[PDB]
Amino acid sequence: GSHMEILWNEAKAFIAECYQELGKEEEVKDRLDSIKSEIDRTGSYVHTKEELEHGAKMAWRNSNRCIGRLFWNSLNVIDRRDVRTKEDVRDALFHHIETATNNGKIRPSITIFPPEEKGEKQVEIWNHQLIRYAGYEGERIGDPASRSLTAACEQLGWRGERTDFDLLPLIFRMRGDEQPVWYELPRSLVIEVPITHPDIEAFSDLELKWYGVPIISDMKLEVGGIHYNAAPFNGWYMGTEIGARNLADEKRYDKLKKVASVIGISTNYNTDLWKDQALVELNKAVLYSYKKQGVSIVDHHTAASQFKRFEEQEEEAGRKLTGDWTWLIPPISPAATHIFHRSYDNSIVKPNYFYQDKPYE
Amino acid sequence: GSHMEILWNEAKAFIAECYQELGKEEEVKDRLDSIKSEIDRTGSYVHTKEELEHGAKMAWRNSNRCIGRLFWNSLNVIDRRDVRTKEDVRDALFHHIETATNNGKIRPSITIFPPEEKGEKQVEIWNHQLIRYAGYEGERIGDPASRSLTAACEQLGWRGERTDFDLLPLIFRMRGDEQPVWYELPRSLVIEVPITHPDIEAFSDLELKWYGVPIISDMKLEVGGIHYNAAPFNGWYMGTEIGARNLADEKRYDKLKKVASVIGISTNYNTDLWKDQALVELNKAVLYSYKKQGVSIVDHHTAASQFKRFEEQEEEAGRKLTGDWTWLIPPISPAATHIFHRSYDNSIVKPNYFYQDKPYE
Ligand code: HEM
Ligand code: HEM
Ligand SMILES: Nc1nc2c(c(=O)[nH]1)N[C@@H](CNc1ccc(C(=O)N[C@@H](CCC(=O)O)C(=O)O)cc1)CN2
Ligand SMILES: Nc1nc2c(c(=O)[nH]1)N[C@@H](CNc1ccc(C(=O)N[C@@H](CCC(=O)O)C(=O)O)cc1)CN2
Ligand SMILES: NC(=[NH2+])NCCC[C@H](N)C(=O)O
Ligand SMILES: NC(=[NH2+])NCCC[C@H](N)C(=O)O
Repeated sequence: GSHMEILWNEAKAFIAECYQELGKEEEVKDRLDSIKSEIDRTGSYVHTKEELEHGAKMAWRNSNRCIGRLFWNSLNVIDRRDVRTKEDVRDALFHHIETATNNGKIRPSITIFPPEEKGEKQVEIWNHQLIRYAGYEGERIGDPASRSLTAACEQLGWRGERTDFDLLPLIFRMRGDEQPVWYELPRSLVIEVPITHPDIEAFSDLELKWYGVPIISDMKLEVGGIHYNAAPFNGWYMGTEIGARNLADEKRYDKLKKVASVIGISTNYNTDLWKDQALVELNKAVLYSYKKQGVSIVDHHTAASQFKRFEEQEEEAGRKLTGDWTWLIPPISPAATHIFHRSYDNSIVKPNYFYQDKPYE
Repeated sequence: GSHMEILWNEAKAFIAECYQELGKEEEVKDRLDSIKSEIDRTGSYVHTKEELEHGAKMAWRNSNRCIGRLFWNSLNVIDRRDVRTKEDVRDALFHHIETATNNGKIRPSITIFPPEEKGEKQVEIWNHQLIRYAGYEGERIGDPASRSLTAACEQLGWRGERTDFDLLPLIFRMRGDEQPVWYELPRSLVIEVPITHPDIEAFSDLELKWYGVPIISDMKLEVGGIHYNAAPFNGWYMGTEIGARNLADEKRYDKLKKVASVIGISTNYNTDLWKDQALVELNKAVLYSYKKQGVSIVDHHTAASQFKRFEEQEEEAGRKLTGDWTWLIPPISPAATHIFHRSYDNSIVKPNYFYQDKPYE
């Protein structure tokens, strides 16, 4: 009924905009007629290799919360709409990790899995990120942010060693199955970086480490009415995501007091700004460590400078800029970046990546 | 017409809410009848000493952009609705600086001047803050943020020494005068704090200083339909306002590179996070210097902790909390405070302080 109507309206808007940017404005008429016939025949339509490649790229370009958008057009799109089995999905996820890692020289990539047909999913990825650490709760072990997913993996037969850095398994559900399946990640495929400091030798005593590639696997890619619920993507890390959030937040690894102790400063007074000094050294340490191991990473000052060039290029291309200031500003020294000193329109423009309900909560 | 209607509607809402908090719910009926008779007779109404005192307090409590709201009920309200001459306004502004400074032990205060009667102002303060530094532009001298006001003061006969820290004069306009008048601030009345560091001796070479009390003098206080366009207020500084903004912003004093040089670190690479380290030391220096001189100041961690207790007390009192996250989060280490990790409703609740158009721009 109204589902076939919304699908056709978003398809008309996408094909026109997509082909206008690709320099194929005259091919819009014939393509839109074939799509109308396909929606009436099947109830959906299949994108061409050029369409979803540019659709995933436009989706990144429209991602309000992303500071790394300057590199939108260099996205490596892997088409895996041919997957049928759980082994095919596993192989595709393993391949994504390998090719995106690229021995440290991270390539921004996205793997496109089959979309939803009649509202129901073909492949459903439960992982927040393909590579992530487990969390347990006596006292707190691991990543608190992963507690509910870890509990879901354990209810399926998986069991972790209970260290602070247990790699979660790949957990996904195929159409036809009531429950998901899990696969342990091969250690050779996952690059991890131990955290050391350039000047302070004692920093290694903290025994901190983090994985190299952030691969968000639970967001829905929407391209012209077509819902790609399973479409894992990755860029490289901005240092602050690890040193100012993952390892610093009270509800995460909460390492600021321990960092303050190894760098030789007191945790006695708020006025001494020990949390600030600890944040600076931990963040300097993360950038140094990744660089030493040859794993791509960017600092917040360089990332903001790259983002300014994105703002300039969008105005030069004639497109409106959309952004979410609350997410674009870095968690440390935001006022030292141009982002803090300007405003952004938080309007949602399609194609884009959206949040979807967690099947384990 | 509609002006007498809006005035009566806001008066009804204020008196009911004001007396409900003061425990005088039965006195609402008789007071509202006297106010109706006054609006029909004069076209406005005069607040009692208890009314505007609590009105200014509620206005601070409703200030979305303020982190120091825990101390709302301790506000020192000075009633200067009796001022008639330029000398009376000058004496009142001089007195506000003196009593608010209180030899360093800063008292949060507000001076209430006569409100607008028929849309026209009785006293119009041009200063953004009662104590502020001049700005000129060859090269840049002083505070760039004060350029337009400094130009306005110079067009009136004032002339500064052209140092980086010239105190702007008090500049205000009386009803009946086409142009404003100016008065130079006596040096004895203005407390200034030289910036030194606790561990780094060379920090004094930067010759940085700032004034002790931030007295915002260009905002409009609105209490029950009555517009107090001239109502200067002050609290004490949160360290970051000086060390992370006033002395750090590129469009302000822009001292980060100079700070990095005196603390012995290189400005070569973004990855070394020199801006972050410079921010930490400059901010540690500001807190130390004010404390050494006995001038009240608060760090961002303690201020956020005080603000959390405000959130708790408002829920315990039965009032809805309103806030502007973009302004409540500190400019350095925001993720180390609870503010960053929650949401706030940015709804405007009256009584409040509002921005008004600048008469010099
Ligand atoms: C090239 C390197 C990249 C960098 C430096 C970068 C950086 C960032 C940062 C700092 C955030 C905030 C993360 C957080 O606070 O949790 C973010 C969010 C986001 N990024 Fe990017 N990104 C990159 C690539 C990508 C790619 C390849 C895509 C899409 C194809 C993308 C899509 C998004 C989206 C949708 C969000 C929001 C996620 C959420 O709401 O949780 N990013 N990015
Ligand atoms: C007791 C100490 C106080 C502290 C620690 C405090 C702190 C702050 C801070 C950090 C800001 C942001 C300033 C900026 O970024 O420019 C602010 C804004 C503000 N404060 Fe407070 N404050 C205090 C007292 C007061 C008082 C006494 C009033 C009112 C009677 C008040 C009214 C406001 C308002 C209206 C704003 C917004 C100003 C604007 O929009 O430019 N504050 N305060
Ligand atoms: N303490 C304090 N904080 C501040 C400033 C300050 O002087 N003091 N100055 C500010 C600089 N000016 C603004 C004002 C408003 C907004 C703003 O509103 N921004 C978002 C809102 C985004 C969103 O809702 O997603 C936007 O992009 O439109 C941004 C910068 C920022 N924060
Ligand atoms: N990089 C990055 N930035 C972040 C988060 C992140 O994970 N990554 N996590 C965020 C924590 N969660 C939120 C999400 C939205 C809002 C938000 O919307 N806040 C304002 C908006 C205020 C206003 O408009 O004035 C509010 O108070 O309602 C606040 C915190 C904040 N910023
Ligand atoms: N740089 C990126 N693409 N980040 C995506 C989100 C990663 C998340 N913030 C993390 O710390 O794991
Ligand atoms: N703590 C306060 N009451 N601040 C009011 C604003 C002061 C302004 N931010 C300044 O740096 O001068």
